Amino acid sequence: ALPTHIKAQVLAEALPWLKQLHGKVVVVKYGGNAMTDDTLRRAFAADMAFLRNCGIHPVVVHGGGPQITAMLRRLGIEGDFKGGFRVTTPEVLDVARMVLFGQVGRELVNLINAHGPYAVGITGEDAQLFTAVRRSVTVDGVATDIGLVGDVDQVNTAAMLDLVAAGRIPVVSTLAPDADGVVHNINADTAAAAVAEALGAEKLLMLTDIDGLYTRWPDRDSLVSEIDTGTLAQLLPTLESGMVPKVEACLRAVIGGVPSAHIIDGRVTHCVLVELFTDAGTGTKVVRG
Amino acid sequence: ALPTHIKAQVLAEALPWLKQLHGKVVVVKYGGNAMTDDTLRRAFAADMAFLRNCGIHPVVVHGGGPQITAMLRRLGIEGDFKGGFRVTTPEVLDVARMVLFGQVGRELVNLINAHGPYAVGITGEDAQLFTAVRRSVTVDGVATDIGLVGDVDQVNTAAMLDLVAAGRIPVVSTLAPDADGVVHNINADTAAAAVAEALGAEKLLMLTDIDGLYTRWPDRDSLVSEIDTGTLAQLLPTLESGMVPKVEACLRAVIGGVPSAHIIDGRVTHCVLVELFTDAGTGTKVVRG
Amino acid sequence: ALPTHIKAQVLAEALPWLKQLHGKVVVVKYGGNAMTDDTLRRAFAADMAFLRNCGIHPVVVHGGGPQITAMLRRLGIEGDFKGGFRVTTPEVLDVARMVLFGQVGRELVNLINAHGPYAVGITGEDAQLFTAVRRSVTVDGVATDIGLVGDVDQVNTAAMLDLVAAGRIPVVSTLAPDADGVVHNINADTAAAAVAEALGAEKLLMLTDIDGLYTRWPDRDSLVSEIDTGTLAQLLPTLESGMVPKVEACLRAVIGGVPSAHIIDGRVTHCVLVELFTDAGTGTKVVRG
Amino acid sequence: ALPTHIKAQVLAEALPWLKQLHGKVVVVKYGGNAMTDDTLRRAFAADMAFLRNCGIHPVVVHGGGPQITAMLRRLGIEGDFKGGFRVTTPEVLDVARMVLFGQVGRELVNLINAHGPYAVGITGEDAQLFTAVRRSVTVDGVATDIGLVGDVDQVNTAAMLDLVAAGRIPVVSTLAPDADGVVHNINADTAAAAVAEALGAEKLLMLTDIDGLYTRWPDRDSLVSEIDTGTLAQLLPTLESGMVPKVEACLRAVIGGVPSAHIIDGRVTHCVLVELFTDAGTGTKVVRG
Amino acid sequence: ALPTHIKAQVLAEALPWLKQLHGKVVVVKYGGNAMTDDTLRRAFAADMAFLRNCGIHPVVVHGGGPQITAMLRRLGIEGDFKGGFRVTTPEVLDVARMVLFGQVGRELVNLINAHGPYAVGITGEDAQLFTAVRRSVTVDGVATDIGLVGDVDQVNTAAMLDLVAAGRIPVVSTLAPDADGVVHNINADTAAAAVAEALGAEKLLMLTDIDGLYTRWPDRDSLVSEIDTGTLAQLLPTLESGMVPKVEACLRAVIGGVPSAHIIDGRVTHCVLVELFTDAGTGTKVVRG
Amino acid sequence: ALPTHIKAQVLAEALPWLKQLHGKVVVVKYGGNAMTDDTLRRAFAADMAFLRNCGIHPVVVHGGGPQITAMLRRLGIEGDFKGGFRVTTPEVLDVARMVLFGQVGRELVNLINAHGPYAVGITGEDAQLFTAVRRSVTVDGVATDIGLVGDVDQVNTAAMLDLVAAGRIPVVSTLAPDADGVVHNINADTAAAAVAEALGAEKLLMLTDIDGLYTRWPDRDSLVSEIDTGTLAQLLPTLESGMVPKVEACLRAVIGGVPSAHIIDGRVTHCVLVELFTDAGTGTKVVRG
Ligand SMILES: NC(=[NH2+])NCCC[C@H](N)C(=O)O
Ligand SMILES: NC(=[NH2+])NCCC[C@H](N)C(=O)O
Ligand SMILES: NC(=[NH2+])NCCC[C@H](N)C(=O)O
Ligand SMILES: NC(=[NH2+])NCCC[C@H](N)C(=O)O
Ligand SMILES: NC(=[NH2+])NCCC[C@H](N)C(=O)O
Ligand SMILES: NC(=[NH2+])NCCC[C@H](N)C(=O)O
Repeated sequence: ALPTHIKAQVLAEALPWLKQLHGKVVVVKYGGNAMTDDTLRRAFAADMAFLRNCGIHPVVVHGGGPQITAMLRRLGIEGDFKGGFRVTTPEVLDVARMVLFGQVGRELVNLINAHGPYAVGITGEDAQLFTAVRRSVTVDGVATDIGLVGDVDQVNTAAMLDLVAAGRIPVVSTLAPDADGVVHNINADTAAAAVAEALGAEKLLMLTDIDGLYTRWPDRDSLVSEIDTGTLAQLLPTLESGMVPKVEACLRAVIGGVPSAHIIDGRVTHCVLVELFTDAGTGTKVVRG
Repeated sequence: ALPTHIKAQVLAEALPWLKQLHGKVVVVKYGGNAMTDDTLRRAFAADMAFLRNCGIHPVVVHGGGPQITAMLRRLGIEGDFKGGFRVTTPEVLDVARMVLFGQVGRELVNLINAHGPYAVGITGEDAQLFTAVRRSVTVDGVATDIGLVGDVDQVNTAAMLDLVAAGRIPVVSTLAPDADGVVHNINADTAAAAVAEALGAEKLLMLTDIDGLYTRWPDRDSLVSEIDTGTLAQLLPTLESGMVPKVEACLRAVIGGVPSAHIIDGRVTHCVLVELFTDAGTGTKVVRG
Repeated sequence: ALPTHIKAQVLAEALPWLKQLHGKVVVVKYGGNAMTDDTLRRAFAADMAFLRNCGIHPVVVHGGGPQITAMLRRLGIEGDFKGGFRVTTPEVLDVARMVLFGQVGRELVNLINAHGPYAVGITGEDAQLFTAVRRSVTVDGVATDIGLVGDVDQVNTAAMLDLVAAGRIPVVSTLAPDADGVVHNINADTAAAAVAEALGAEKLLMLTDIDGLYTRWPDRDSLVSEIDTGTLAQLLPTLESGMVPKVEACLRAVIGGVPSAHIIDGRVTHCVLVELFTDAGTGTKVVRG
Repeated sequence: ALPTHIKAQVLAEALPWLKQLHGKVVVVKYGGNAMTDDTLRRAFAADMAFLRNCGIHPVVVHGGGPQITAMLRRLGIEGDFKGGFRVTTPEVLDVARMVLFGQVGRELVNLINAHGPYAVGITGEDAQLFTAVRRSVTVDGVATDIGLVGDVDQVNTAAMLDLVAAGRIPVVSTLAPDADGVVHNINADTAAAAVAEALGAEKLLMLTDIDGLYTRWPDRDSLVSEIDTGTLAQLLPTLESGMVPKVEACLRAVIGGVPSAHIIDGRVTHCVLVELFTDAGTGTKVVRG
Repeated sequence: ALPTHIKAQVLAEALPWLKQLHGKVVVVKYGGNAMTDDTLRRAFAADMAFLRNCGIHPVVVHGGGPQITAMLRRLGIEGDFKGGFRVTTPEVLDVARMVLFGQVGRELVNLINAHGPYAVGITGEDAQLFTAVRRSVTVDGVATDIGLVGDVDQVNTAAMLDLVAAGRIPVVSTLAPDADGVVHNINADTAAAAVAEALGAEKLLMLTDIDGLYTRWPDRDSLVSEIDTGTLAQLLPTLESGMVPKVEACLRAVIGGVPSAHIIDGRVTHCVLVELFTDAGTGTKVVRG
Repeated sequence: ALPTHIKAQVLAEALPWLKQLHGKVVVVKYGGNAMTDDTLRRAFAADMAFLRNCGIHPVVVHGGGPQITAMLRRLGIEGDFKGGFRVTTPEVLDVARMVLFGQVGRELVNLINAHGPYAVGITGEDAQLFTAVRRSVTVDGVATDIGLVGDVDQVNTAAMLDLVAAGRIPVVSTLAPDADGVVHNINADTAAAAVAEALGAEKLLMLTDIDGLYTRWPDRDSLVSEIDTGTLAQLLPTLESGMVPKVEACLRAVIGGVPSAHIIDGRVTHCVLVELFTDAGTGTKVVRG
C-alpha cells in the first residue's frame, strides 16, 4: 500500500552511496543473530547478492564461537581455561577449523548461492591467502599463552583481489598458517578489520546484536549515530565487555585507511542494505577525526 | 519520518530487477515533461547516473519537435505542410539537426554530467553509428513524400556497444546519413525501438505524459499495467493519435527480441527508478505473448 | 652412489611424457595409504608441486570414508544400514561434509602449500562448480534409496578451468548441491572420472593399495600393465569388490574421451612421478580399444 | 603527363616524415577558406583520412566566428560590444554552441566520413573531456569581462587518447564547462594549442589565409619558412592583428613541449599533405630555440 | 624546382591505395637488379620501411640463383645437370642455404634495418614456419628428379602473422624441411605466390628486369598495363622463358584469392612506391576475370 | 633393469630445481663435442625441448671457430695473423657470418625442431636485437687491432624476451652491427655471458670438453664442484689457456647478477639435464661470494 512517490524517494536516496561504493570492496563481519534466525540469514545472503549486482565487491568474514563450543561438547573434549579463555590445543584447533570451514562457512556459501554462482569459501590456508602470528592474551594483567590463536599477519592482497575481480564473494573462515605452516584460529572481528585494511576497502561493516554504540551504557541518551576515531578511542576504556572488540576493530580499520566503519544492528532485517543505501543507516558510523 | 523496516522493504524489492539488468543495455526514450520541468529533468539525469553506478548500461534517445518548431519560427522559415506534416527541406533539416544535437542533447549531457564523466552526445553521423532510409507518410491514405525524414536503416552495433563498454552513456540525437551521405531526421520513438533491438537491450523505456495505456480511452477502468504483444497489436487500430507511436515502438521492439518494453509516466519524479526497481512500476509493461 | 649416466637416462626418459602433458589437465584420485602414511602423503604433495612446476595442471579429488565413519562414532550418531550402505541422513551429510572439506581436504591443502601458494579447497557448492543428482544403489538386485548420495550431474567447466589457469591446484571434496540446492555426498572415484571427462583431462590417475589390475585374482600371472576398454569391460563382471569402482571410473573416463586412465600403486613413494614420467609406470594403464 | 621518376621522388621524400609521425598525435586547427571553398574543404577532409590510413592520429579543432555572427543576426539578437568584443551572454553562448557543434562541426564530420567511419564530434561537455576557465580581455589596457568566454583549463588526456586509440578522429567544437558546470566558448586557436600540449602531440598545424609568417609586413622579403621560439617571441609585439593569435598559439605549444608548430597556407589545396610530407612545406615551421 | 601543387597532386593520389592497404599484408618478391645496383637496393629497403610506417605489413621473399652458382664455383663443387637444371645434392643444398640465408638475406636485413628495428630473417626451418614437398621437373617432356628442390607444402599462417603483428618485416630465404625434416630449396617465385595466398595478402609484387608484360614479344605495342587471369592464362603457353615463372606465380596467387598481383620494373628506382601509390603503376597488374 | 624406487628418487630430486627454474631464462653456451658427435648433439637438442616442456626458457648461444677456418681454407682465402689471431677482414666477416648463421645455427635449429616448432635463428642484425662494439686484443702486452671483432654492446632485452615469451628458443649466432651498421663477429663465450646478464637469466651454462674446473692443473685433486666468484677471480691468472674464457664469462655473468654459472662436461650425454636437475651436477657451479 506504499505510494509510488515514497518508493521513488527511498530509491533515489541510494544514489550518492552507489556512486561511492561502485567498484569498491566492502568487508562485512557476519555474526550473531543475523546468522541464527532464518529470516535474518536469508536476507543477509540476499544483500550480498544485491551488492554484487550493483558492481560492488563484498567480502564476508564470519565467526562461530558458540558452534565450536557446541561441537567440542558433543565430542567430549574436556577444555582447559585460563581466565575466560579456552586453550586452543592442536585438537581444539582441528575442531574449530572443521566447524568454521566445514559447517558455518558452508551454510553461508549455500545461502548466497541460491542467488547465483557467487560465493566461495576460503581460509588463510588456501593459496596462502593470509598468515597468522601467535598472540598472547592478558589474564589478570599478565600476558598469557592460550594455544593456537593468533592475529592476521600478512595478506595476499593481489590474490584476494583477483578472486573478487573474478566476480566471486569470498566467504572467509579465519584460520591461517603461521610462518612454519602451523594453523591458528583468529578472532573474526580482528580479522575483518585486518582484511579491510589490507584490501583497501571503502567500508567495514560489523553486525552486532544492539542498535548501535552507547557511549555511557545503560543511558539511552548516550546512543550515537556517528563518531570519529579520536572521540571513540577516548571512550574505549569506558565501554562494556561486548562492544570492546567491535570498537577496537572499527578503530584499527579507519585509522588504517578504511574511510568508514559501521557497527550495525544485525537484528534488523536487511541491515546491510539499510546501512549502505540510506542516509540515516541503522547503527554507528565511524570515520577519521 | 519513514521507518527503517519500510526503507528495507523498498530496497530489498529491487534485488530481482538488479539481477536481471546487471551488465545489460536499457534504451530510454526521453521526452515530454520529464524534459521540460526542472525537477523532473534533474531526476531523470540522476537516474541515468544511478543505472551506471549499478553496472547497468543506459542509452538515451531524445526528440525535440516543439524546440524545432520554436527555432524555425524565430528564424522566419516558412513551412510547407502536407496533411499534418512539415516538409523537411534541406534548410529545415539543418535547423532540426542544430536544435536537436546542438541544444536539446547538450542540456541532457550536461545534466547527466553533473554526476560524473558519463554522457556523450552522438548522432548517426558520428563514426557512421547508424544510417537512415527515406520514408513516406500516408496522407489521406496515399503515400506522401515530406522531405528528409527517415527510419533507422542499419546500426553499427559493435561501435555502439564499444562506447557503452567504455562506461559512457550515449545521448542520441536522431539524425543519420542515408547511403549517399544525405542526413535525415528520424522520429525519436521509432529510432529508440530500432536501437533497442539492434543493441540487444534488456528493456526499452518510453516516457509519456500519461499514467499508462488505456485500452478504451477515456474509460478509467481500461488502464492496464501489463499486456502482451498479441493483445496489444489487436488494439492498436483502436488507440488514440498520441499513444499510437509509443505503442508501435513497444510492439516492434518486443517482437524484435527485447524482453520487455515500458510506457511509463514521465510526470512521476524518478519514474525510471520506479519502473525498473519496483514490482508494480508506474505505467504499462509490454512482453511477448 | 648412483652413476651420472644413469641419472641422465632416467631424466631423459621423461621427455615424451612432459611433451604430452605440458599445459594439460591431470585429475588425480587421492586415497588409501598415500593419504595415511606420512612419507607417502608428503611425497604425493611434492608431486603435485612437481606437476605445477612443469606447466602441468593437476586437479586432486579425494575421499575419506574411514574418517567419516570415525567421526560419526565419536559423535554417537547411530547409523542405519541397507545392505552394505549407510543411509546418508541430513545429519550424516553434515558430518561427511565437515570431515571431508574441513579436515581431510585441509590436510592436503596444507601439505601441498608447503611448496608454494598452489592448493585451494573446493566443493561443488563453491561458485556452483558442479551439481549432484540423487542416486539409488542396488541391494539384493532392487534399486534402493540410501539418502543424500549422488553422482556428479553438471560441471562448471569454464569456472574450473579458470581456477586452474590462475595457477591453482584445486583440491576437491566431493559434495555438491542438487538442482534444489540440497547438498549430496558423491563417491570420490565416480566424481574423479566425471571431472576428468568434463575438464578434457589428458590423464586420470587413481591411487589404489595394490600393484595394479589382476584380471584373474589371485593368479599372480594375471597382472597386466596395459589394457584397452573393450578387453577391460568384458572382465568387469569378473573382478573383485575392491577393484570394481576403480575400473568403472577408468572405463567411463576413457570412453568419455580422456586419452588414458591409470590405476597405480599408492604404496609406492612418488607413484605419481613414476606413472607419468617413466615408460613402465607402476600399475595399469587403460586406453581406448 | 607526369614522369614516373618524378612521382617516385615526391613519394620517397615523405619517408622521414612518415617515420616521425607514425603512431603520433597531430592537432590541426581548421578554419578560414579551407573551410569555405568546397574544393579546399573536401581536400582537407581527405587529408584527415590520409593521416588515419598511415597510422597517424589527427585531432581537428575548429572555429566558426563568422557563422556565429550570421546566426545571431538571423535571430535578431542585439549584441553588446566592449572594444572589439561581443559580450557572450547566456543567450549568445547557446547560439554559439548550437552553431559550432550543431552545424559547423557537423559539416566536417560528414565530409571526413565520406571516407570511412572516422570522425566523431565532441566538446568539452562530453565525458568531461576538458574544462574551461573564465578569461578577461584587455580593452584600452584594462582587464574587461566579456561574458562566458574562457581558456582551456584541464584536459581529460586519458579519455581523449582512448578515443584516438579507438581509431576515431575527434572533431572538436571548443565549448566546455567551468568548475561549476557553466559552459563557456573558447577561442579555437588557443584551444588547439592547449589540446596539442595536453595530448603530447608531435605537431600542431594552424591553417591561415596567407603564405606564411612575414616578420616585417608588408615587406615581401620578410617571409620566413622556419623560425625558433626565441626569435619569434621577440617579434610578436611587432606582428599584425591577424597573425598574433596564430603566433601565440604556436609559441605556447612548442614551449609547452610540442616538437613543432606550423602556420600553413589554407588556400593551398591539400596543404596538410604538403606541410607534413614534403621537406619544404607550405608556410612557417616553428621549433624550440 | 617542383611546384607545390604538383607535390600535392602526387601525394593526394596515394589516398585510395593507402586505404586499400592499411593493415594488410603485401608479399614482395625481391630479385634481379633491384638487388644488385646499390641505388636500387637502398631504395627498395627504404620502401619496406615506408610500408611499415604507413601501417602496412610487407613480407619479402628473395632468391639468389647467381650468388649460389658463384659460391659453388669458388668451392670447386662440380655440378651435374639434367636439361638446364643443376641437381641439388645434399652438398649443393648446404651451399644454397648458407648463401641464401647467410649472405643474401643478411644484406637485405641490414639495409632495411638502417631505418629501424624491422627486418628479421627466416626460412621454413625456423619455428616450422613452412614445409616443402619434393618436386620433379619436366626434361624433354618426361618428369625428372633433380635433387632436394621442392614447392611450399604448408604454411604456419598463424605464426607468420604473429611475427608481422609484432611489427617485423620477415625477410624470407626459401628453404624448408619436408615431412621427414630434410631441407629443400624452393624456387623463390613459386614460394612468394604460396606465401601470399597463405597469408591472405592484399597484393603480391614481383620485381623483374623489364617494363612489364609483353603479350607478343618483341612487339612493342603488345605491352599491357592490366590483364585478368582468364586472358593471361591463355597467353602463358605463348610467353618467353623468362616471364613464364613470374606469370605462373601471378596466376596462382590471384586465382588463390590474392586481389591483385603485379609484375613491376625493378630497374625503376622506388618501383614499389610507384606501383602501390600511383594510379598508373610501373608494370602489369593482374586481377581475377 | 632399473628398480622403480630408484627411478622415483632421481625424478623426485629434480623438484627444487624445477621450482627454481620455472618461468626463468637459462642461457646455454653450446660448443665443442656436444656439437660434433651425433649422439651428444641429438641429446642436447632434446634437452632444449625438455626445458621448454617444463615451462623453462632456454636461449642457446653457439660458436663455430673450426667450421669458419675450414670454410676459409676451402675458399682459398689467405689469412693474416697477429699473435694467435686471424684478422677479420670484411671478407673474413662475410664467411664467418655465412658459416655461423647459414650452416652451424641451421643444424641446431633443425635438430631442436624435430621436437616441435621451437627454435628460431637470430643474430644481432635481426630486429636490432643486439649491437657490437669493436675490441682490441693484447698481443705481446700491447693492444692490437684484428679487424671486425667485438663485444656485445647493448641488448634489445624487451624484443629478446618477447620472442622467448612467444614460446620460441632463440638460437643465437653471434654477429651484430656496430653503431654505424658494420657487422662484427663476437666471441661466443663472452656473448653468452652478456646475453645472460641482459636477460636476467637464472643460470648460465657453458659446455666444455673437461669434467670441470681444475684449480691447479694437472693435479687431479684440484677439481672443484662449487666455487664462489671471489675465490675464482684469484685463480684466473693461474688457469690454463683453454679455461680462461669460460671462467671470465662465468665471473662476469654472476657478478653481473646471474645467480649461478656452470662449466659442465659436454662429453656427458644429456649434460644439461644432469647439471640442472640433479643435486651433484656434472661440472663446476659458480655463485657469488
Ligand atoms: N550509522 C549511520 N549513521 N550510518 C549512516 C550511513 C551512511 C551511508 N549509507 C554510508 O554507508 O556511509
Ligand atoms: N508497468 C509495470 N507493471 N511495470 C512493472 C515493472 C517490473 C520490473 N521492475 C521491470 O522492470 O520489468
Ligand atoms: N601402467 C603403465 N604401464 N603405465 C605406463 C605409463 C606411461 C606414461 N608415463 C603415461 O603417463 O602414460
Ligand atoms: N614551413 C615549413 N618549412 N615546413 C617544413 C615541414 C617539414 C616536415 N614535413 C614537417 O612536417 O615538419
Ligand atoms: N601496372 C599497373 N597498372 N599498376 C596499377 C597499380 C594501381 C594501384 N596502385 C595498385 O596497387 O593496385
Ligand atoms: N657442478 C655442480 N656442483 N652443479 C650442481 C648443480 C645444482 C643444481 N642442479 C643447479 O642447477 O644449480
